[PDB]
Amino acid sequence: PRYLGLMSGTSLDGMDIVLIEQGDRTTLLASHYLPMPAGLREDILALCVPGPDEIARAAEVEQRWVALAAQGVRELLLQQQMSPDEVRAIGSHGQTIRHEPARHFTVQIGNPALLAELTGIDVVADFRRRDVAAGGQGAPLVPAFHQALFGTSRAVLNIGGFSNVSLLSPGKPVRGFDCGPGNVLMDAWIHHQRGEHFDRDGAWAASGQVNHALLASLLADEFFAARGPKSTGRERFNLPWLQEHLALPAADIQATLLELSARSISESLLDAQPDCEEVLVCGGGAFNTALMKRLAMLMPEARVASTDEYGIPPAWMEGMAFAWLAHRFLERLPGNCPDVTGALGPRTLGALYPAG
Amino acid sequence: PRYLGLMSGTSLDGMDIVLIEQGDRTTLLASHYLPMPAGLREDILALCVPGPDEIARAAEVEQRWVALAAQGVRELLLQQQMSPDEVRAIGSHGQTIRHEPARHFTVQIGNPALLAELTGIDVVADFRRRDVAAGGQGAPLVPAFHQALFSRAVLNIGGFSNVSLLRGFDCGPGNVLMDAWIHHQRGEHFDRDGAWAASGQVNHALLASLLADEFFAARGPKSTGRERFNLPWLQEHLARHPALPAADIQATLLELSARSISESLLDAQPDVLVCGGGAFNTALMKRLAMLMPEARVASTDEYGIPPAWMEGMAFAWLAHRFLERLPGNCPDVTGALGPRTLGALYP
Ligand SMILES: Nc1ncnc2c1ncn2[C@@H]1O[C@H](COP(=O)(O)OP(=O)(O)O)[C@@H](O)[C@H]1O
Ligand SMILES: Nc1ncnc2c1ncn2[C@@H]1O[C@H](COP(=O)(O)OP(=O)(O)O)[C@@H](O)[C@H]1O
Repeated sequence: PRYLGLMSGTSLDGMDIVLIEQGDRTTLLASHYLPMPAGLREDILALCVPGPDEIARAAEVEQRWVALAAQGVRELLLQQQMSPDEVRAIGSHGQTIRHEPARHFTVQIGNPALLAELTGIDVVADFRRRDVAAGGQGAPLVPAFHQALFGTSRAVLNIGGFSNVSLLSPGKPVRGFDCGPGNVLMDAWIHHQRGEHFDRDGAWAASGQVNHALLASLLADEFFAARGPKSTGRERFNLPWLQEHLALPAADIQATLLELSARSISESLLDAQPDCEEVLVCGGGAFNTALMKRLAMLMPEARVASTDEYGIPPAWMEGMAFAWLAHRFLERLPGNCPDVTGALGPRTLGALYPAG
Repeated sequence: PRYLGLMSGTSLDGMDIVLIEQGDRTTLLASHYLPMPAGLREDILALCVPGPDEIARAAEVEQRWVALAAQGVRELLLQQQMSPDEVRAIGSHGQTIRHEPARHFTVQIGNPALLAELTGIDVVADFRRRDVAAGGQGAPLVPAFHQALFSRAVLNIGGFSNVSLLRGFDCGPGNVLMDAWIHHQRGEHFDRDGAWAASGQVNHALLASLLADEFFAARGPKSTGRERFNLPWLQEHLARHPALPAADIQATLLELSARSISESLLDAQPDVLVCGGGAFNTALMKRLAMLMPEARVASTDEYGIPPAWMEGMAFAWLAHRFLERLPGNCPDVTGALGPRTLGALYP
């Protein structure tokens, strides 16, 4: 059947909507991007830390997030000349505002009932919560999808705000984990500094020089040393965390942050899978040519290429994964990988809000 | 099939678990009550008003609420000699911590994913949200159930009172103020048999001042909660007159619930089945019988259903309705645009 995938990751660049055909295989039929309005992006970031009146605030931000999503869904369907009745379901990741697997909770907003009401399409949402309930990290969730798409020893690497890898070693459980920062700090820094939203092509970082004293200080953070099932978010790597370390030319700090993402990816990758022959890059980090060059030279044993070479545009991989999870829900097939998340075992992920 | 109903209303007395058989009819197979721990009750009440760190706090309270719930489900099933696999699904109402239909939102916590994980039974939850999305109040939800079960008025008296005219709406305070007052005063949780209220005398100046509140004058689809009727609201009214005997304020609160129920009821249907814990307030039951002399005022016990478990039964029933893809709201009770499938499935 046909599924919609609705993604809005921690970078807050915008909302991704994908349409896939699912049968034997997964095929991208169409994609649709709606940029995040500055007001909504800042209100979401404001919910990402503890604060007052969060229940009412989150409910109001939620309404706006869903209105935007449903707008995107309607535009996409009209542009593809298809009615809502041709889509089996929407896989909605929602919007994470708090991810605390050490406190056994993760909070994704995105009023799926209102999404069902606005779209006329069944919604599958709230994927991470069952994995956490079964003792897991609730992240990463893409590995089951990466395996189904690309399961030779391959690593599939997502570089969004944070980086995560899916290690596909034949005759083993799928393994994976969040490597650490992807674009999050490089975004945070060029925003604190130049007001910008990201460092295009990594050209600002390229103009700088790595500071080895800063780099080693950042690498020595406790998260990097941990092995196996691990996840992170805006809770650990953020601007106030960088400044605590900084306490030097701005461009140099930017070069150093790019290196931190390159190094924390290679070392966590090659440690867990030295035989890695192939590294498939997805997410918006795949477009950072500077970062892509550093990854190719820190893992010389493997070919470092974007998923575009293998038939999937790197920007839509995550959205495709969430549409795919709606299908898994509806077929009653497990969505997590217990050895990625550390959950007790395989679980059906999500809940169904029917259009009715 | 067999369904579990999980209810924990606004009074926070405890958690109700019911087992029903559903086919042609709805039959109560078993019930199970777990009192609310004082710690958990107070932390829930603390989430019922704006405050700091609510997302983390609500998530932690939720974990405890669901652990308790699952504990009750397991005890009940063991005691009835049945495995989780004989139950089709759990209908979970969750716990309301904020209901604001005028702001188009209602917030019921109760981590259904964790409830499914702990029980091994499919969970249907988050019933009110779709009705609110379709422009409704998201309350009351019991009228579709009352209609399937039973010119009658079916009257639930929990923290708040609602009636199903066989249309419906929340009449106003049930036990909420009488509970709030005997707790502010005597530390107690409720006024047993309404014996404290019975020992007092109604103050007509206070009563008329309370009845003149804007909510009572409104007609048709309306809902309320701890947001409107609460202790700080009563005290605001008590300040106008000088000191007044506590028992007399209690008698007056009981009268306010009796009057707001009769007048809203008889207005909308001049031509009465009592459920909820208010059915056990004999003092209130006596005043209701004398304020509506046209009708027989009896508890649902006379009609085959224990008044304490009616709401839990309603939510087990709503799980069935979800699974059969049948509407769960009554558009003319809630003011939603039309019939909707209520809830979401956590398998
Ligand atoms: N042309 C580009 N050059 C360098 N970086 C880019 C480019 N395009 C996107 N990015 C980076 O990728 C990020 C967004 O990628 P995305 O996969 O959507 O992450 P997320 O799902 O967490 O929002 C942007 O914030 C930006 O840092
Ligand atoms: N024996 C009793 N005497 C007087 N009031 C009672 C008695 N038993 C229960 N109640 C009232 O019923 C309330 C709880 O009933 P309930 O139907 O569960 O409402 P809710 O949905 O708000 O939890 C108590 O707080 C109390 O006021």
